[PDB]
Amino acid sequence: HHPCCSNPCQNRGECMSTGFDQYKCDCTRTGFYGENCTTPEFLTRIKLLLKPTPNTVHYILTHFKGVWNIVNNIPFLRSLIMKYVLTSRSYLIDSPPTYNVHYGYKSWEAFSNLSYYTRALPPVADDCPTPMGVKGNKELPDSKEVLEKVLLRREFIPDPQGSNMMFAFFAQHFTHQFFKTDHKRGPGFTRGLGHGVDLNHIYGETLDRQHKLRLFKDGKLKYQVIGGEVYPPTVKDTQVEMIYPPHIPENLQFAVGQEVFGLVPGLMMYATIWLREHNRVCDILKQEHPEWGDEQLFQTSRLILIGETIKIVIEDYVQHLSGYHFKLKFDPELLFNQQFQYQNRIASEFNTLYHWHPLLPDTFNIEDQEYSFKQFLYNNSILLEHGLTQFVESFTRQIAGRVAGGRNVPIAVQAVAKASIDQSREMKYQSLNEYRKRFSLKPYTSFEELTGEKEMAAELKALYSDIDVMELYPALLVEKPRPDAIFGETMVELGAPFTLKGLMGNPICSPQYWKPSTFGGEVGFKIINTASIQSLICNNVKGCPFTSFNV
Amino acid sequence: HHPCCSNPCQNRGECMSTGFDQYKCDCTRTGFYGENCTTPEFLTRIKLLLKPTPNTVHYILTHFKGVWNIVNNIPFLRSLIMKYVLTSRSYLIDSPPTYNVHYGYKSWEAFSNLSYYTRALPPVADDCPTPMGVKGNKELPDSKEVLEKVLLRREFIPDPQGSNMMFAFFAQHFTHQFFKTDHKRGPGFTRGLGHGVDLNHIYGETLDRQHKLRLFKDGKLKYQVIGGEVYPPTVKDTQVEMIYPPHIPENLQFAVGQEVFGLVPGLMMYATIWLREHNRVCDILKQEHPEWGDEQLFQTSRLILIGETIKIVIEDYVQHLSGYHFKLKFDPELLFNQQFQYQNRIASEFNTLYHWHPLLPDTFNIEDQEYSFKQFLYNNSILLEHGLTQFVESFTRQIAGRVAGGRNVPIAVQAVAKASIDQSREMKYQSLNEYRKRFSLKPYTSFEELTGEKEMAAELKALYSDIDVMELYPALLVEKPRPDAIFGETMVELGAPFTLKGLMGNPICSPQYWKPSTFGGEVGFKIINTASIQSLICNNVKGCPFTSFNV
Ligand code: COH
Ligand code: COH
Ligand SMILES: */O=C(/[C])[N][C]1[C](O[C]2[C]([C][O])O[C](*)[C]([N]C([C])=O)[C]2[O])O[C]([C][O])[C](O[C]2O[C]([C][O])[C]([O])[C]([O])[C]2[O])[C]1[O]
Ligand SMILES: *[C@@H]1O[C@H](CO)[C@@H](O[C@@H]2O[C@H](CO)[C@@H](O)[C@H](O)[C@H]2NC(C)=O)[C@H](O)[C@H]1NC(C)=O
Ligand SMILES: *[C@@H]1O[C@H](CO)[C@@H](O[C@@H]2O[C@H](CO)[C@@H](O)[C@H](O)[C@H]2NC(C)=O)[C@H](O)[C@H]1NC(C)=O
Ligand SMILES: CCCCCCCCO[C@@H]1O[C@H](CO)[C@@H](O)[C@H](O)[C@H]1O
Ligand SMILES: *[C@@H]1O[C@H](CO)[C@@H](O)[C@H](O)[C@H]1NC(C)=O
Ligand SMILES: *[C@@H]1O[C@H](CO)[C@@H](O)[C@H](O)[C@H]1NC(C)=O
Ligand SMILES: *[C@@H]1O[C@H](CO)[C@@H](O)[C@H](O)[C@H]1NC(C)=O
Ligand SMILES: C[C@H](COCCO)OCO
Ligand SMILES: C[C@H](COCCO)OCO
Repeated sequence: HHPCCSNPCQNRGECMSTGFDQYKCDCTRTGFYGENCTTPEFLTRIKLLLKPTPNTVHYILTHFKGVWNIVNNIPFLRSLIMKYVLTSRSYLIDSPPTYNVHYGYKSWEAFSNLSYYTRALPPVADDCPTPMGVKGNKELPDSKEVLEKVLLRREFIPDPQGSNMMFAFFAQHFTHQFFKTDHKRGPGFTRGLGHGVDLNHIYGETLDRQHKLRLFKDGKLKYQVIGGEVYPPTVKDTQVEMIYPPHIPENLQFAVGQEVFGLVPGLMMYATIWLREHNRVCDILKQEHPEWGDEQLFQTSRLILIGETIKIVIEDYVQHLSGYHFKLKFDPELLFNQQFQYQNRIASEFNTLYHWHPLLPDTFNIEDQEYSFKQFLYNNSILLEHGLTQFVESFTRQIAGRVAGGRNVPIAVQAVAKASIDQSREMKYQSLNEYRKRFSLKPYTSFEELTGEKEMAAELKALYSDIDVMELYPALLVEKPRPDAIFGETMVELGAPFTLKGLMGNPICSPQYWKPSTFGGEVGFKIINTASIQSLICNNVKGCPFTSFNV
Repeated sequence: HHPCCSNPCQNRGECMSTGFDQYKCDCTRTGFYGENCTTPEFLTRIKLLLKPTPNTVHYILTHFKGVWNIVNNIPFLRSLIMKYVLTSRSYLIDSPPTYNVHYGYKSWEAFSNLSYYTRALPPVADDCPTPMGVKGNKELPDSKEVLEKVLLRREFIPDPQGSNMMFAFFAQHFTHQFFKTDHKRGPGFTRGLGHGVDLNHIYGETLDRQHKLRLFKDGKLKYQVIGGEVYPPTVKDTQVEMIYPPHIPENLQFAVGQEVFGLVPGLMMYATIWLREHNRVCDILKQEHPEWGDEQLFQTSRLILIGETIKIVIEDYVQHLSGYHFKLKFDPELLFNQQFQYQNRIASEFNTLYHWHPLLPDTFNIEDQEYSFKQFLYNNSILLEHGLTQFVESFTRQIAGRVAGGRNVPIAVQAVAKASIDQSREMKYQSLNEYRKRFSLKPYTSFEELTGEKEMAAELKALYSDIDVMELYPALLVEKPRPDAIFGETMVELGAPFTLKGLMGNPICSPQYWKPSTFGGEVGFKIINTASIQSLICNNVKGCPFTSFNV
């Protein structure tokens, strides 16, 4: 078998076979040397001694509220700290990207072919004696058994951070522009060839689809008016393909950028909000530029919405998730004197870690109704019936489920959770502890350490035998959460670098794009730099209801 | 008409219309302010004071040969200066890219759509009152008159820098992997979606084509043996489509990565040399790695050949063109502590400036034969008749034509030269002086200043009337050359940033790729770092004839 099966190279050293039974570690620029890249250089020694752990930094960022209140109001300091946040997270991501599901070594194919998700760790080689390389049993435990024993919800566990359904559906809507797995090809393939925040879930992945969605007057997107309210146009009207069961009535077959967004009225809520926002920004730009044509209105509005999206994701969405007292800032200028690559390739593991199934409630509570999954799925009539204002008011008040801490996956989506496990295995993912090392975390030394409790840990112990072959995805959902938090350490330490890299990597953050003229002048630039989840709702939903990502 | 038609914003300020008759300039980070971005900040004043002209720096780099001999032998010093060369040129190229033929403003469409060449300057708006904006006559002069008066060769003018046919065919072969105009869409579109040095002209642009060219044993490319010599395989054998006239026999339809390389036996010469090189590197890698399969052998060989190509282009090809006594260095590590974007998008103007028609001789002289263009075109029998060794010996000794200085386009390709002019106009290129300003050069203030002589200048004056509406492409070919040089200032000052960006922007130059393990270990890595045009020929051409890019 492949001599690198055991993953012998540490500290980001790269493993290469040098014969049938021999390997060589390439320790270049790792800060370590020796056979397995485990002997630290002197400066590396010092650095390691001084480095606080991720849990320590998390403690600091979530305490001393008085101090952060001062820091937050000293722009120089706020900028200083945010600069540090951006730069330290980014170093963990290979950019230009490297591996993918078919290439455990760098290749022009893996670099150039955008149909692949990229990989933060190379796959376990096909001929390794065990699924995780050399450790563990010949087969991993039955995925249904892992699912039933430690993932399925017994009783709803609410998020102690107060995340609500506005949050849950924003997470789903936002991330499905770049997690678009191409199941015709396989789980390691994506249909999202822009690999980031291009808002294809609003505008369409292809030019053909975009043009069917556009009005070609005033830069705007097509729409329909039902009971005096603006909604996306129909499939019949646009000839845009959408996934809908055959029985859905014509006028409820809403057509939007992302073909799966008819699946859940919570997605169509945001689809409708962002469609209205696009047209609103068209109106503003036309006021500023009576001389502009439809094409420039459309394109400039799209760039503005991309900026608004990134703004909201950082200052509302990530802000909420982080639990930090420090106020995060979206400010491309902070990187202009830093080394940083304005590009991004979506990693398969980023997709996997974002399978936040436990967020989903047992029922969807709108106004005085409590809809089951069966009632809610593919049912845009609920959106029409209640209207956006009531959707916002209701989802803002409904709490979502805790993601870490175990046993909180709703049985309604059990097949999705099992598939997350099965697909990780098909894609030959390395173990939890290999991923922890890859992101500079200490490997767990026991199952009890992983979960922080005894019952689930004993079940995992009997299932997996060795903590070093525990899998990434189930581990994320059973991990001991941070104190009163929605996530554990692994989720945050992998998720944050992928996220900040996907946001800041966008060309609109680069110096030649980040200027008022890109956005039609100071008026457009201001729309981006003042964007918030509250103003998005206030501008586009009748009655300007209060909203936020916490109950 | 568009109020930015006059190109009012200077110093890279960005022009935006603000009503039908008004514009505003965005002076962000230009170092200037004021209505047209012409008022310098104080720092800017200081910089412009201590900034030597490109002609001054050229003088320094092409004199004091004894001093440069010292410098070239002090690795620290050589590195410092090469680092400066790389970084100063870099800043002139927008990366991530901005405009294209259809977008004179930034847009997601121009950013994301790889089928376009990008644009260093936006196109002149469709409704401008003159072709160059507002200056000049309502129509540009007849392109036939420009061609006949100042571009067509009377007597052959040899390159005083001594460039030979090995050089001219290397230029064509190398650049045609990323200048691949998609004529069914238009001159502003490319089929080269890799936008750089990906060696698609050897391996094919698509996976389907690559797989048809590959042997699938030992990592190798398919080949044929004729009279004991290795050549590319046939169209019949591979089912690879190639462009050939109907009268070419089956056995002479060589199939290579780039569909057009059957056009010219000098291109097939290099195609054969590089195919041999790939298979040679496969043999070396297999010796190092008896455990590797075909796929990894093939992929790793490709990365090595990409590295070899960049190495040769910098240290032999650009070295020769430059005329510098300073010894240029291919060393990705020079950029690792610098701000630099590892990506590239091919500019239309980079394609246009590379239409080095005047390089071509009146006849192609191999052994004791002198082939006409009609005899030479599409005639791979010439290659088989003389063999590669004789091709190399002959083309190494045949001098090429001077590109700048005027009246040196061979009549055989007059239609190609006229097309360069016409297609620049179709793509609505701004004027020579706009491009000069765009690349920090002083606008020419007369036709005489442009040409350095009186006769062609007075022709051009009669044709164009105003030096500020002189066109870029014909100006490159008539420009006053540097002393005894192949090119004038404009060609170099535009071509060098585009070139160094296209070379260093490659992912193999990034720190996660530039490691021996990427290239199968220290032996594979050393192939890149010791590559040269001479070694490429020595290893792959019977007899190891001497070669270089000068006669
Ligand atoms: C982030 C939060 C989130 C939420 C709230 C959510 C809510 C819901 C929901 C009802 C509200 C339903 C019925 C589903 C059901 C599904 N989800 Co999610 N999903 C979420 C994150 C994801 C991600 C990430 C993917 C994978 C994307 C890909 O590759 O297509 C996904 C994929 C799926 C798939 C495709 C299965 C596959 O193998 O790719 C189904 C089915 N789902 N999910
Ligand atoms: C750099 C030197 C160079 C040389 C030596 C050279 C040598 C020769 C040669 C005989 C040896 C012949 C018969 C031609 C003839 C042609 N050249 Co060149 N070409 C060169 C650089 C280019 C470039 C660059 C293009 C545009 C490429 C595109 O968009 O495909 C080009 C395009 C062409 C075209 C198509 C026109 C177009 O609009 O693309 C023809 C025909 N030609 N050339
Ligand atoms: O789509 C999949 C999973 N496989 C395709 C393959 O797809 C390529 C993927 C995976 O290799 O990588 C990225 C490539 N994208 C680009 C832009 O290069 C994809 O093309 O493409 C192969 C070749 O096109 C397909 O294999 C073909 O081979 C046979 C011909 O000998 C056919 O009979 C096959 O059915 C198929 O057409 C492969 O299916
Ligand atoms: C490099 O890593 C290998 C593991 O892949 C080390 O070999 C192991 O060493 C431990 C402790 O010394 C033993 O318990 C194992 O039995 C060894 N396994 C194998 C497969 O050899 C090796 O010692 C490391 N090299 C260095 C210099 O530390
Ligand atoms: C890149 O842009 C080109 C030019 O707009 C696109 O080509 C057009 O595609 C539409 C359908 O989407 C066709 O109807 C036109 O015939 C095409 N025009 C030309 C000039 O070729 C191309 O689709 C775009 N590429 C992507 C990936 O969107
Ligand atoms: C919705 C949960 C259905 C579980 C069906 C499979 C039961 C196997 O799971 C068992 O469930 C018990 C009850 O929570 C636990 O006490 C055990 O630790 C667990 O192993
Ligand atoms: C869809 O929602 C409506 C309420 O708008 C509800 O009455 C209906 O039963 C739902 N449909 C299904 C199939 O559950
Ligand atoms: C700016 O340039 C325009 C040319 O369009 C010129 O008319 C005007 O005087 C300039 N303004 C200043 C302040 O120099
Ligand atoms: C092709 O080249 C051969 C020499 O190899 C020459 O004899 C022949 O005439 C050429 N063909 C044409 C059409 O000129
Ligand atoms: C999962 C990740 C957590 O970030 C929180 C701290 O940055 O954010 C969402 O993408
Ligand atoms: C035209 C340009 C000149 O380069 C010389 C660098 O000093 O090179 C093209 O690759």
